[PDB]
Formats: sequence, C-alpha cells, structure tokens
Amino acid sequence: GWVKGVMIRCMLNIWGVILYLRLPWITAQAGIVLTWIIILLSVTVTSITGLSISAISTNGKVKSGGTYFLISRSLGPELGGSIGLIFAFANAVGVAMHTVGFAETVRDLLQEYGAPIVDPINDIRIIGVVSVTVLLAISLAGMEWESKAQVLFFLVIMVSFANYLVGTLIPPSEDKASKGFFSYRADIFVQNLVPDWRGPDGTFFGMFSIFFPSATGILAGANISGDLKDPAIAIPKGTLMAIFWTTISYLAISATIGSCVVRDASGVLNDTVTPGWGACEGLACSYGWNFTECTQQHSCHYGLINYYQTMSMVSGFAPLITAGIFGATLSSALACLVSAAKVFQCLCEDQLYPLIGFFGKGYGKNKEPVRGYLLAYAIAVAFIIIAELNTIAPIISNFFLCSYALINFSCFHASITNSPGWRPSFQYYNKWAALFGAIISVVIMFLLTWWAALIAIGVVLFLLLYVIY
Amino acid sequence: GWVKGVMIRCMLNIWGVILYLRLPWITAQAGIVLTWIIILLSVTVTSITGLSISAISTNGKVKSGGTYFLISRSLGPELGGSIGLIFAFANAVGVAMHTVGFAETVRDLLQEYGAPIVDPINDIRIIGVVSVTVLLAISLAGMEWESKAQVLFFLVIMVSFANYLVGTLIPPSEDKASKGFFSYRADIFVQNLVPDWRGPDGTFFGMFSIFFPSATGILAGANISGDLKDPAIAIPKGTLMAIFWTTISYLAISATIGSCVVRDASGVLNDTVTPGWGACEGLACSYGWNFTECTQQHSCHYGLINYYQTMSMVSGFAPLITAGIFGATLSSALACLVSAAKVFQCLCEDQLYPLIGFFGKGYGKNKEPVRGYLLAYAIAVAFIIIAELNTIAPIISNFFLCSYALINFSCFHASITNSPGWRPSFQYYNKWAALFGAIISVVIMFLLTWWAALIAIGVVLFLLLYVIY
Ligand SMILES: CCCCCCCC/C=C/CCCCCCCC(=O)O[C@@H](COC(=O)CCCCCCCCCCCCCCC)COP(=O)([O-])OCC[N+](C)(C)C
Ligand SMILES: CCCCCCCC/C=C/CCCCCCCC(=O)O[C@@H](COC(=O)CCCCCCCCCCCCCCC)COP(=O)([O-])OCC[N+](C)(C)C
Ligand SMILES: CCCCCCCC/C=C\CCCCCCCC(=O)O[C@@H](COC(=O)CCCCCCCCCCCCCCC)COP(=O)([O-])OCC[N+](C)(C)C
Ligand SMILES: CCCCCCCC/C=C\CCCCCCCC(=O)O[C@@H](COC(=O)CCCCCCCCCCCCCCC)COP(=O)([O-])OCC[N+](C)(C)C
Ligand SMILES: CCCCCCCC/C=C\CCCCCCCC(=O)O[C@@H](COC(=O)CCCCCCCCCCCCCCC)COP(=O)([O-])OCC[N+](C)(C)C
Ligand SMILES: CCCCCCCC/C=C\CCCCCCCC(=O)O[C@@H](COC(=O)CCCCCCCCCCCCCCC)COP(=O)([O-])OCC[N+](C)(C)C
Ligand SMILES: CCCCCCCC/C=C\CCCCCCCC(=O)O[C@@H](COC(=O)CCCCCCCCCCCCCCC)COP(=O)([O-])OCC[N+](C)(C)C
Ligand SMILES: CC(C)CCC[C@@H](C)[C@H]1CC[C@H]2[C@@H]3CC=C4C[C@@H](OC(=O)CCC(=O)O)CC[C@]4(C)[C@H]3CC[C@]12C
Ligand SMILES: CC(C)CCC[C@@H](C)[C@H]1CC[C@H]2[C@@H]3CC=C4C[C@@H](OC(=O)CCC(=O)O)CC[C@]4(C)[C@H]3CC[C@]12C
Ligand SMILES: CCCCCCCCCCCCCCCCCCOC[C@@H](O)COP(=O)(O)OCC[N+](C)(C)C
Ligand SMILES: CCCCCCCCCCCCCCCCCCOC[C@@H](O)COP(=O)(O)OCC[N+](C)(C)C
Ligand SMILES: CCCCCCCCCCCCCCCCCCOC[C@@H](O)COP(=O)(O)OCC[N+](C)(C)C
Ligand SMILES: CCCCCCCCCCCCCCCCCCOC[C@@H](O)COP(=O)(O)OCC[N+](C)(C)C
Ligand SMILES: *[C@@H]1O[C@H](CO)[C@@H](O[C@@H]2O[C@H](CO)[C@@H](O)[C@H](O)[C@H]2NC(C)=O)[C@H](O)[C@H]1NC(C)=O
Ligand SMILES: *[C@@H]1O[C@H](CO)[C@@H](O[C@@H]2O[C@H](CO)[C@@H](O)[C@H](O)[C@H]2NC(C)=O)[C@H](O)[C@H]1NC(C)=O
Ligand SMILES: [Cl-]
Ligand SMILES: [Cl-]
Ligand SMILES: [Cl-]
Ligand SMILES: [Cl-]
Ligand code: NA
Ligand code: NA
Ligand code: NA
Ligand code: NA
Repeated sequence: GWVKGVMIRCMLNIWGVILYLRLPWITAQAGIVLTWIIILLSVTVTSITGLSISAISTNGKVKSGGTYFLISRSLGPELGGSIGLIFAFANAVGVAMHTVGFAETVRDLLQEYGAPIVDPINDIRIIGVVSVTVLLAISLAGMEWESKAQVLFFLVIMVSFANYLVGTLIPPSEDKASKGFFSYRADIFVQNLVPDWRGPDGTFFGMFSIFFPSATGILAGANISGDLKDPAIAIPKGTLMAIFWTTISYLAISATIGSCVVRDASGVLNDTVTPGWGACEGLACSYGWNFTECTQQHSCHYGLINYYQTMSMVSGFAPLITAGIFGATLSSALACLVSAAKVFQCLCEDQLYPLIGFFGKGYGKNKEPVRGYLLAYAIAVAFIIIAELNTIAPIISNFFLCSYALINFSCFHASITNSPGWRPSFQYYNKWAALFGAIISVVIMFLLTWWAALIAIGVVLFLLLYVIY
Repeated sequence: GWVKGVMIRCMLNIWGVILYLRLPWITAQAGIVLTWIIILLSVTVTSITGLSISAISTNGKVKSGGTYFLISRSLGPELGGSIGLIFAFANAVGVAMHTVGFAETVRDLLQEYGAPIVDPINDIRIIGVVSVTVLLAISLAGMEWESKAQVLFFLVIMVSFANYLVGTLIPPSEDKASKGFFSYRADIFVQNLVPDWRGPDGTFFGMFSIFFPSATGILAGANISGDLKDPAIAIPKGTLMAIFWTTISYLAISATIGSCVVRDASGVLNDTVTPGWGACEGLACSYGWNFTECTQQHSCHYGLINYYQTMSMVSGFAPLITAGIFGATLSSALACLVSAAKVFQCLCEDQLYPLIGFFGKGYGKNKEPVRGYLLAYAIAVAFIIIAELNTIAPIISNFFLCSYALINFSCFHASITNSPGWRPSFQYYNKWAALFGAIISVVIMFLLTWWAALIAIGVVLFLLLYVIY
C-alpha cells in the first residue's frame, strides 16, 4: 500500500539523531522563533525536492527501479550519474552520523552507570565502529526480517514521543527542577523565544547545518519503486505526507522543549533558593531555584544549552526515550546504508564512469552489493572516526543539499529543454519551483560552509562534464 | 607592429595604480617572500590565460578584430557571450579603480600643497567623479591623439621607474631617514622578508585580491587584432613579453622597496637617537633613529606599512613619480573604459541577450558606443563612490579572475569536444594547461571572498544557460 509502503518508511528515515539529541540544543541556542525559521527553511528545500521526486515518479511506467534508476531514466544520464554518486556518498556519511548518535547515546548510558570504556570521545569511536560493523553484518545476511523490524521501530518512536509529551505535562520533581525542567511556563517560553549564541557553532547557519539532516530522507520513498501497487499515486502522497508530519513533529518538539526547560541549570540539588534577603538572579529564582554560581561562571552542566540529553530527562520514563533514540538511529542508519549500496551498485551497472564498475558485482542469489556495502561501511567508519555530531552533520547537510539541488535543477533542465522522455503527470510540479529550490539549495550550501560546497560543486561538475565529453 | 602595437599597449594597461600605491604596502604586510609568491601566483593565472588568448588569435583568420568578436567567433555564442559581458563589467569597474587611485594621488598632492576640499575620503570621491567625467568626455570626442598619449604615458612611466631606482640608491637624507628610508641595508631586507599582517586586510589572500588587478590588462593586444599587421605572430609574443616584463618590474620594485624602508617610522625629525643610555627598541636605532614612541603605540604615520606614497618619498624627485602615477592611472582607466564600451557594443549588436540590445547602436561616423560609454561611466561612478582602493580592488580581482577562468575553460571545452572552427596553431597551447588555469582561477576567486565569487559564477551560469536554452 501507500501508507506503510511509503510514508511510514519515509518517516523512519527522516527521524534520526538530531530529533532527540540536538533539536533541544538548537532550540536553546537559537530562539524558538529562529528554530522554527530553520525548520521551515529546511522543509522548503525538502518539499520542493519532494515535488520534483513526485514529478519523476509519475513519469512513464518505469517498473522495478530504485532511486538512481528512476532519476537516470526520467532525466539524463549525465545528470543522473552525478545525482546517484552524490546521493550514495551522502547516504554513506549519514550512516556515520546516525551511528555516531547511537554511540553517543550508548556512551551516555554507560557513563550514567559509571562504567566508561576509555574516555568520552574514544568511547564514542569504539561503540560507533562496533555498531556500524553489526549494522553491516545485518545488512549483508539477515535483512529478511527488516520488513517486520519497521513496525517495531515505528511503534518505539511513537511510544517515545508519547512518553516525552506525558513527562513534559508532569509537574517538576526536585531532580528534574534542579536539572532545569520545571514545566510549561510563559516566562521560560518568552526567555527562549530570543536567540542565545553560546559556542563555536552558535550561528543561524551553524545550527541550520546541524539540523538539516533532520529533514533529509525523502528519497527513501523513491527507491521503494517496484514494490508499490501504484507508484504514480503512492509516491507523492507518501513523500509529502511524511514531510508534513515530520515537520509538525519537529516544530512541536522545538516549541515544547523551549517552553519548559531553562538554558542554564546545575545538576546540584542544593541550589534550591535559601531563605533570606539574597542576591539571587535568573528566571528560575522565581521557582525557588538559585542557579547563580554556574550561570555567571559559565560552568553549568545541565539545562537546554548544556545538556545534550534533555528530552530523556524531561520525559516521565527515561529508558523509553532511549529506546526511541535507538529505534530512530538504527532505522535511519540502516536505510542510509542499504540505500547508498543499492544506488552505487545500480550506478556501476551503467558503464558511465571508468573506475567505479568493480563495485557493481552482486553476490548470492539476490545480487546484493557486497562490494558496495563494504565501500559504504569504509566511508562510514572513516567519518565515524570524527565522532562528533556537530562536525559530521554539516558535511551531510552539504552533500544532501547538493543532491537535492542537483535533482531540482535536473528536473528544471528536462522541463525547459523539453526532453523527449520527460512528460511528468504530477499536478503540483512547476519547473520554476524546481529552479528556485535548486538555487536556494546551492545558496544555503555555500552559506553553511563555502569550501565543502565548492568541493561538492566541483565534484558534480567533474562528473557531469566527464559524462558529457 | 608587435612592439608598439601589441606589447606597449599591453604594458600600459597592465601597469596601473597598485604598482605605485599598494605594492610597497603589500610588500610591507606580506613580506618580500610572500609578495613574490603573490606576484608569481597572479602571473601564473595571467600567463595561462595569455596562452589561451594567443591560441585564440592564431585560430583561423579574423580580419575585423575585437576581443569579444575573436572570443565568440573562435569559442561559440554561449561562452563568448558570457565572457564578453563579464569582461565588460570588469573593465567598467577597472575605470573606477584607476580613477580612484588617480583621485587619491591628487588628494595627497592637495594635502601636501595647499588645502583639502572637504574631507580626505569625500575629496577622493569628488576628484574621482570629476576625473572620470573628463575621461568620458575624452573618450566620446577627442580620441585621435591616442598614439601621442601612448608615447607620453610610456615615457613618463619609464622616467618614473628610472627616477625611483636612482633615488633609491641615493644615501638617505634627514627627512627621508625620518620617514623610514635608509638606502639599501641587509638588516631591513631580512626584517621585511617576513610578514607583518596588520589591519583588517592583513591576509595572504587579502593581499592577493588587492595586488591582482596589477596583473590584469593582458587582453589589450587582442582588442586590436584587426588593426595589426600579422596577429597570429604579433599577439602571442607581444602579450607574453608584456606579461614577462611587467612581472619583472613588479618583482624588482617589491624587492628593492622591501630592502630600503622599515615598516614603522615617524615623520618627526626630532626622533633621532639621543646620545645616552637610552631604551631604543627598533632596528633603525643602529642607523641613529628612535622610532620607539609610535612603534609601541601603533601610531606611526610613515613607513612601508603606514605610508601609501612611500615610493614617491624614497625616490629622488617626487613630482616625476607623481607624473608616472598620473600617466599609468590615466592610460589604464582609458584603456579599460574604451575596452568595456567596445566589447559591450559588439556583444549587444549580436542579439544574444534580450534587453542589452539597446546599448548596441553607435553615434557619429565611426559608430562610437555612446550608450555603452555612458553605461560604463555610470558603473564607474557608482564604484567610485566607494573611495577606498582596498575595497574596489577585491571586486576587480573577482571579476577578472572570473573572466580569465571563463576564457581558459572555453578554450579547453572547444579543444576537448573537437569543435569545428577551433583549430589553434599556437605551439605552446595545451588544453590541460587551460583547464588548470581555469580551475585555479575559480579556486582563487572563491578564496579571496566566497560571496562575490558565488555571484560571479551565478551570473556566468545564468548567461550561459540562457544562451543554451
Ligand atoms: C569541475 C570543477 C573543477 C574540478 C575538476 C576535477 C577534475 C580535474 C581533472 C580533470 C581531468 C580528468 C582526467 C583527464 C585524463 C584522463 C582522460 C579523461 O578523463 O577523458 C577526458 C577528460 O575527462 C574530462 O572531461 C574531465 C572534465 C573535467 C572538467 C573540469 C571543469 C573545471 C571548470 C572550472 C572552470 C569552470 C568555468 C569557470 C568560469 C568562471 C580527456 O580525454 P583526452 O585525454 O583529452 O583524449 C585524448 C587527447 N589527448 C590524450 C591527446 C589529451
Ligand atoms: C550541483 C548542484 C546544484 C546544481 C544547480 C545549481 C544552480 C543552477 C541554476 C541555474 C539557473 C539558471 C537560470 C537561467 C537559465 C534558465 C532560465 C533562463 O533564463 O532561460 C529561459 C529564459 O528566461 C529568461 O531569461 C527570463 C527570466 C526568467 C528565467 C531566468 C530567471 C533566473 C535567472 C538566473 C537566476 C539564478 C542565477 C544563479 C544560478 C545560475 C528560457 O526559457 P523561457 O523563455 O523562460 O521559457 C518560458 C517557458 N514558460 C513559458 C513555460 C514559462
Ligand atoms: C502542532 C503544530 C506545530 C506547532 C505546535 C506547537 C504547539 C505547541 C506550541 C507551543 C506550546 C507552547 C506555548 C504554551 C506554553 C507557554 C505558555 C503556557 O502554556 O503557559 C501556561 C501553561 O500551559 C499548560 O498548562 C498546557 C500548555 C501546553 C499543553 C500541551 C502543549 C501541546 C502539547 C502537544 C504537542 C503539540 C500538539 C501536537 C498534537 C498532535 C502556564 O502559564 P504560567 O506562566 O504558569 O502562568 C503564569 C501564572 N503565574 C505568573 C501566576 C505563575
Ligand atoms: C574533483 C574536484 C574536487 C575535489 C577536490 C578536493 C580538494 C581537496 C582539498 C581540500 C579538502 C579538505 C579541505 C580543507 C579542510 C579544511 C577544514 C577547515 O577548517 O577549513 C577552513 C579554511 O579552509 C579553506 O578555506 C580552504 C578551502 C580549500 C579549497 C578547496 C579546493 C577544492 C575546490 C574544488 C574545485 C572547484 C571548482 C569550482 C567549479 C565551479 C575554514 O576556514 P575559513 O572560514 O576560511 O576561515 C577564515 C576565518 N575568518 C574569516 C573568521 C577570519
Ligand atoms: C630579469 C630580472 C629578474 C629579477 C627581477 C627582480 C630583480 C630585483 C630583485 C632583487 C634586487 C633587490 C633586492 C636585493 C638587493 C637589496 C637587498 C639586499 O640584500 O641589500 C644588500 C644589497 O643591496 C644592493 O644590492 C644595492 C644595489 C642593487 C640594489 C637593487 C638595484 C635594482 C635591482 C632591480 C633592477 C631591475 C631588475 C630588472 C631589470 C629588467 C645591501 O645590504 P648591506 O647592508 O649593504 O649589507 C651589509 C651586510 N653586513 C652588514 C652584514 C656586512
Ligand atoms: C555580469 C556583469 C554584471 C553583473 C555583475 C555582478 C553583479 C554585482 C557586481 C558588483 C557588486 C559586487 C559587490 C558590490 C558591493 C561590495 C560591498 C561594498 O563595497 O559596499 C560599499 C558600498 O559603498 C557605498 O558607500 C555606496 C556606493 C556603492 C556603489 C556600488 C554598489 C553596487 C552597484 C554596482 C554593482 C551592480 C552593477 C550591475 C550592472 C548591471 C562599502 O564598502 P563595504 O564593503 O560596506 O565596507 C568595507 C570597508 N570600508 C567601509 C572601508 C569600505
Ligand atoms: C543572476 C543573478 C545571480 C547573482 C545574484 C545576486 C544576489 C545579490 C545579493 C547580494 C549582493 C550585494 C552584496 C552582498 C553582501 C555584501 C556584504 C557582505 O560583506 O557580506 C558578508 C557575508 O554575507 C554573505 O555571505 C552574503 C551571501 C549572500 C550573497 C550571495 C547570494 C547570491 C548568490 C548568487 C546565486 C548563485 C547560484 C550558483 C552557484 C553555482 C561578508 O562577510 P564575509 O567576511 O565575507 O563572511 C564572513 C564574515 N565574518 C567576518 C563575520 C566571518
Ligand atoms: C535564492 C532565491 C533568490 C532563488 C530565486 C529563484 C528565482 C531565480 C526564480 C524563482 C521563480 C522564478 C520565476 C517563475 C515564473 C516566471 C514566469 C515566466 O513567465 C512565463 O512565461 C510564465 C508565467 C507568466 O505568464 O508570466 C518567466 C520566468 C519567471 C519570471 C521566473 C523567473 C525566475 C524566478 C523568479
Ligand atoms: C610554479 C608552479 C607552482 C606554477 C603553477 C603550476 C603549473 C606550472 C602547472 C600546474 C598544472 C600543470 C599542467 C598540467 C598538465 C599538463 C598536460 C601536459 O600534456 C602534455 O604533456 C601534452 C604533450 C604530450 O605529452 O603529448 C603538458 C603540461 C601541462 C599543460 C602542465 C603544465 C604546467 C602546469 C600548468
Ligand atoms: C521561514 C523561512 C521560510 C518560509 C517559507 C514558509 C513555509 C514554507 C514551508 C514550505 C512550503 C513550501 C512548499 C512549496 C511552495 C512553493 C511551491 C508551490 O507549489 C508549487 C506550485 O506550483 C503548485 O501549484 P501549481 O504549480 O500547479 O499550480 C497549481 C495547480 N492547481 C492548484 C491548479 C491545482
Ligand atoms: C511533540 C512530540 C511530537 C509529537 C507531535 C507530532 C506527532 C508526531 C507526528 C506523528 C503524527 C502521527 C503520524 C502517524 C500517522 C498520522 C497520519 C496518518 O496518515 C493518513 C492515514 O489516514 C492513513 O492510515 P490508514 O490507512 O492506516 O488508516 C488508519 C485507520 N485505521 C485503518 C487504522 C482504522
Ligand atoms: C619573472 C617570472 C615571469 C613569468 C612570466 C612568464 C610569462 C609568459 C612566458 C613569458 C615569455 C615569452 C617568451 C617569448 C615570447 C613568445 C615567443 C614564442 O612565441 C613566438 C610567437 O610569435 C608565436 O609563437 P610561435 O612563434 O610559436 O607561433 C605563432 C603562430 N603561427 C605562426 C604558427 C600561426
Ligand atoms: C581539482 C581542484 C582541486 C582543488 C585545487 C586546489 C586546492 C588548494 C587550495 C587551498 C590553498 C588554500 C589553502 C587555504 C589557505 C589557508 C586558508 C585560510 O583561509 C583564508 C581565505 O579563505 C580567506 O581570506 P580573506 O577572507 O582574508 O580574503 C578577503 C576577505 N576579507 C579580508 C574581507 C575578510
Ligand atoms: C544564590 O547563590 C549564589 C551563588 O553564587 C549566591 O551568590 C554568592 O553569594 C555569596 C554571599 O552569600 C557570595 O559568594 C557572593 O555574595 C555571591 N557570589 C557570586 C559568585 O555571585 C547568592 O547570594 C545566592 N542568593 C540567594 C541567597 O538566593
Ligand atoms: C628611544 O625612544 C624611547 C621612547 O621615547 C625612549 O624611551 C623613553 O625615554 C624617556 C626618557 O627616559 C621616557 O619617555 C621613558 O623612560 C622611555 N619610554 C617611553 C615609553 O617613553 C628612549 O630613551 C629612546 N632612546 C634614545 C633616544 O636613545
Ligand atoms: Cl536526523
Ligand atoms: Cl534523502
Ligand atoms: Cl593596476
Ligand atoms: Cl585583461
Ligand atoms: Na534523517
Ligand atoms: Na529513524
Ligand atoms: Na592593470
Ligand atoms: Na597604465
């Protein structure tokens, strides 16, 4: 069908690490208004790309084809090959991002039980490489039950959302109030409406580059093609509904975490305001909490802007949100891993590039891209060695923005030149909308960082001109 | 011929304002080694572009001449039309830069002799507007004295160079020693071999963006291909010889000004060393001068890094170098203005763009582009309103780097796709050298500043795709 076929597995790929780990932090540094602006600006790009993908899907009656097959048969081989290569690399790095998020969650779990391995960052590296190896092992042999693991992942994420909302509704406990979360309060909402840039990554585009991986994952709907009853109707509805619902979830979580947790807090339970005259400051002082020492000293360990795991603390039952993080990360990383490998294998089936034709060999009876799986695993491990979401996320934002700009401009190019095999039937496709989407995607790509955007653009130009020549 | 027709024409357009006003200051902030590296890196781009230009001039046989005509007939309507518009805009801004340099020289002359008009920056604006109006009046009516003007300008620049080199060897007087000039000394050479990096523009690429317009002007030989004797053998040798000799002049001036003047000095003549047990701190102490007061407070008025007219101070007779600055700036500004107007008119006569076609008609009997002259004058005035050379220069570096990258990549594209017309006979043209030149030009363009490079590439892509579609 369309619901479970497209929208449920597009949500599972869109929801990932930044939903649970960095969205509260983005809402802390930027304002609620600025976080909403970031979310809507990412969703504009992803929705224009979704319209382009819907136009691609409703083009002809292409059967049994992945993302690369659809794009390269509806559009030209010159643009299709570059789109496939950039998309495969972006998914390979997204594997590293989601594995790093899962490893960070496991490392925090280990720390809370007081059993760390070596040290914060190296523990993340070890857990991430072990996780990604287990992910590769599952992807190679044992993916038959991923059709039933999808329901478990979706139900786990739903339970995590419900638990977070229920815990947010609960009035504060002493420990939670000490950690910064009191409750829905107008004063905290007004305080968090305005930006507060507090680090090296504190900037509007610095937070856009970290958030934007939250919006990617719409092309996961494209590679379903061939397992759908009616792609021309299933693909657009599923993709656009998933984009809309994940956008609603991001906005709701941002506006609800910005209205109940203060930016600065100290995990010390003694900071409860002592009776007397006092010189206590801060918004929390009105709720009996004197977090004055850490706020001025800039040595706070908790709060929205300091604690990277505030959704877990706020929720009524912390392990449920940890399970939700595990489900979201292991769904998104697996989807990216088995998307990059399949796109790369299909691309290597087409003798379009000189050196990448070795990775196009299948293994077993399902012709699975074992060589592509190993290359994606190697790239994922290499980017995992970084072991920092705030550094890996800007790379993935750059490469997914490049892929989306490429898709939008390729659709525009096919429309404006009146390509022989480009007669999309999607009602809401406009070539000028696609051009606007590609232009804004490139502008944002250069705005996040200029050198990586230039590298991606140069790679795209090299591939496109090589196929042209 | 090739000497006066081509090489001297390219000489007078390459030699400009940065040679007299900012090269000693670039040598002060970046040191002699990095200034030479900047000069050689700019000359690499300009010589690789000159090889492509020489290949264009030897391709087929064109009798009418003109930069845009040659490039478009040898390379195609799309690439040729993009080049003929970016180059025209770059030449229009070059008029603003050279007029601003002339206005700055006149403002300094007014300050030293007489009284200023309104304000040191507003005086630059007023003098620049008046001088560019006079240049426009000369261009519209009175363009028959050009051979005499070329001879006078070349002779005055030769006299300025000779007088500077003669006064540099002269042992320093009390005033010159106070201002920081101590003839030739190894200690000053060693001290100035290393960077200083003061001010907001202290940067390797910040200095490259200001120096680079000193290397542009290599397209003056191709402008008169029709009016030559044998372009296929005159344009290449003339362009390459002009590039080589101007490179030699820049390297020599940088090396001798680095080894003569200290970075920090005070115009006060009382700053001679007192005969006692003092606390003298600078290198000039060994030469008998005490510049500690301003050097420690960063309030020195003179020196290599503080005085923009130290080249005139060092020389034997300042008025000769003032005349040399006037000649160089006026020759370069006139060449840029007439080249922009003539390229724009020829581009507009070929109906490749919708609205520019209005600036395509000539006036009088020789069909001068009066509308093109007025548009170039308007752009020049708009950029003159910015009365800072260090602000206009990075813009011209960006646009001339874009033009040179476009020419190089257009030649490479015509070579690789085996274009029909494209059959260059130049012995030293290689398509891979052109590709390297285009790539490094784009990389440098983005390294100077990323947003202006992005705007230039966006305009280039817009024009190219408009002609393609
Ligand atoms: C893309 C962005 C930069 C990054 C580039 C990354 C790649 C760089 C490396 C490139 C060299 C690639 C290998 C060449 C050697 C192997 C042969 C081969 O590949 O086939 C062909 C090359 O293949 C191509 O077409 C490459 C095209 C690169 C385009 C780069 C454009 C940069 C524009 C920047 C400015 C844009 C405009 C700016 C305007 C302001 C060559 O075939 P051949 O050998 O000629 O055939 C026989 C002839 N011969 C043997 C006698 C010679
Ligand atoms: C690697 C990942 C990223 C890849 C993509 C990277 C970005 C690539 C972006 C490329 C953008 C290229 C835009 C120009 C070329 C297409 C439009 C055009 O001008 O041709 C058209 C002329 O149209 C006009 O000239 C009138 C003005 C409207 C169109 C141009 C607006 C955008 C201008 C530039 C703005 C962007 C400047 C910066 C970007 C260059 C020809 O067709 P038409 O006559 O319009 O026909 C109308 C048909 N209709 C009647 C059905 C409507
Ligand atoms: C979904 C669309 C995208 C956007 C959605 C964004 C939606 C949310 C956006 C913003 C919510 C944030 C604004 C309200 C918070 C600040 C104001 C406030 O509430 O203050 C009051 C509490 O309010 C309550 O008791 C309940 C409030 C929230 C109920 C649940 C929120 C929706 C949860 C469902 C998830 C969302 C729905 C999804 C459902 C599918 C308390 O005020 P005070 O300061 O204590 O009073 C002062 C008195 N004193 C001074 C005397 C002490
Ligand atoms: C096959 C083709 C491509 C593959 C090539 C791979 C090349 C591999 C090379 C490098 C790969 C690794 C990059 C460096 C990692 C740097 C990390 C870093 O911190 O950088 C820092 C700087 O860094 C730079 O600014 C330099 C950027 C390098 C140029 C990229 C060349 C490739 C373009 C391809 C061709 C294009 C053609 C275009 C066509 C239209 C960021 O710092 P900043 O912000 O500058 O700091 C200023 C601070 N301030 C302002 C506050 C004072
Ligand atoms: C084709 C050209 C290729 C080259 C281009 C670049 C060429 C120019 C490049 C470099 C030349 C300039 C830099 C080196 C010399 C100054 C630095 C120095 O070392 O000071 C020393 C040398 O000083 C002199 O040599 C003075 C006499 C010649 C000065 C230069 C004349 C013009 C050179 C260009 C003419 C035009 C060239 C082009 C014509 C077309 C003096 O120091 P000292 O204190 O006396 O030493 C005492 C040491 N002790 C105290 C320990 C005992
Ligand atoms: C393909 C060819 C056509 C298209 C080309 C691509 C289009 C764009 C082409 C060129 C634009 C490139 C960027 C320009 C702005 C740079 C920033 C700047 O210098 O601001 C200056 C504004 O100076 C003033 O005081 C007001 C006068 C500004 C006149 C120029 C405005 C642009 C108009 C003509 C351009 C459009 C002409 C369009 C013609 C069709 C002030 O300087 P600052 O940086 O703020 O401060 C620096 C420190 N400082 C204070 C000491 C100085
Ligand atoms: C057809 C038309 C196309 C052209 C449209 C014209 C648009 C005209 C819009 C603006 C022109 C006028 C001047 C703009 C700003 C000047 C002021 C300034 O100093 O900016 C500041 C930066 O901020 C930016 O980065 C601006 C970036 C957006 C401009 C590029 C968008 C246009 C791209 C085109 C589309 C391409 C798609 C194609 C790619 C393949 C300078 O800051 P910095 O120092 O440099 O940054 C670091 C500063 N720091 C010191 C704090 C660290
Ligand atoms: C980063 C941001 C600034 C991106 C900017 C995108 C623009 C370059 C695009 C977006 C929508 C485009 C427009 C969409 C619709 C049209 C109408 C079109 O005219 C038609 O022939 C059909 C419509 C009509 O009848 O006018 C001409 C192109 C134009 C103006 C397009 C010009 C280019 C626009 C403004
Ligand atoms: C001093 C340095 C730092 C200046 C900048 C480097 C250039 C001098 C280099 C960089 C890339 C080089 C080019 C890269 C590739 C080629 C292809 C090469 O092709 C051939 O050999 C063609 C003849 C044949 O072998 O059949 C000729 C040299 C050339 C143009 C190179 C010439 C020298 C270039 C421009
Ligand atoms: C906050 C910073 C960003 C602010 C943007 C605000 C929020 C945007 C969130 C994204 C929504 C953007 C979606 C894309 C909108 C532009 C895209 C608009 O949709 C394209 C339109 O073409 C669709 O309509 P058609 O082209 O066919 O014409 C209509 C067909 N009917 C109606 C005749 C049947
Ligand atoms: C703030 C915490 C974030 C939580 C806020 C946002 C809520 C998260 C977003 C989740 C929104 C919900 C997504 C789930 C899908 C909603 C959107 C549903 O999509 C359309 C359905 O009608 C299709 O479903 P079915 O054909 O299965 O019919 C269902 C009815 N029967 C068949 C079972 C009887
Ligand atoms: C100080 C560092 C300097 C860096 C600058 C280097 C600058 C560029 C190289 C410089 C000097 C050039 C040396 C001499 C001038 C070129 C001299 C070589 O060119 C002779 C030209 O007339 C024509 O080239 P050809 O003679 O090979 O053939 C012409 C075309 N037809 C007849 C076959 C059709
Ligand atoms: C096949 C193509 C492959 C790539 C080819 C070449 C790649 C090598 C290029 C990298 C060399 C550059 C290394 C970067 C050096 C350190 C890079 C340090 O970054 C500084 C520059 O990005 C910016 O300089 P500015 O911002 O000062 O310029 C003027 C703007 N202001 C003054 C107004 C602020
Ligand atoms: C709340 O706690 C803060 C912690 O800084 C108190 O601030 C300090 O108070 C003591 C005096 O009793 C001294 O350390 C200084 O007066 C303050 N130092 C700093 C670092 O601010 C504050 O007095 C407390 N206010 C109450 C009682 O609510
Ligand atoms: C070189 O100049 C410095 C700076 O003026 C002199 O050092 C100062 O000497 C006078 C008188 O002793 C006082 O202003 C201070 O004691 C010194 N420092 C400053 C910052 O002024 C130094 O004496 C001079 N050396 C000479 C003339 O040989
Ligand atoms: Cl995510
Ligand atoms: Cl995606
Ligand atoms: Cl110059
Ligand atoms: Cl030039
Ligand atoms: Na995602
Ligand atoms: Na997920
Ligand atoms: Na010049
Ligand atoms: Na000149």
